Amino acid sequence: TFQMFWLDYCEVNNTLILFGKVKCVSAMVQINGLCRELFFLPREGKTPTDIHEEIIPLLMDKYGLDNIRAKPQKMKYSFELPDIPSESDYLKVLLPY
Repeated sequence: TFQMFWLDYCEVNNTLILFGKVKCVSAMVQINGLCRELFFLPREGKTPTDIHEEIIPLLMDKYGLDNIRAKPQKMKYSFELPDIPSESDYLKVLLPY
């Protein structure tokens, strides 16, 4: 396995790059395939499957992606936004960068 000591980073063409030292000489690690984690909060009485039915195809059309990973998941929330309950099932959707 390739071992590096990352200190700093950069962003270009929507990708993340790690700079660091390799046993010691500097190096670069261009990282691809990273994904945004998206959490959809279902409406009262709806299910994460409903969101999967509705917006996953639409995300395929707008982003031109063949398949989008998304799954139901229970996630907690206790922040300043009042309209989101404390504990709910979210549809964690990974939208790749």
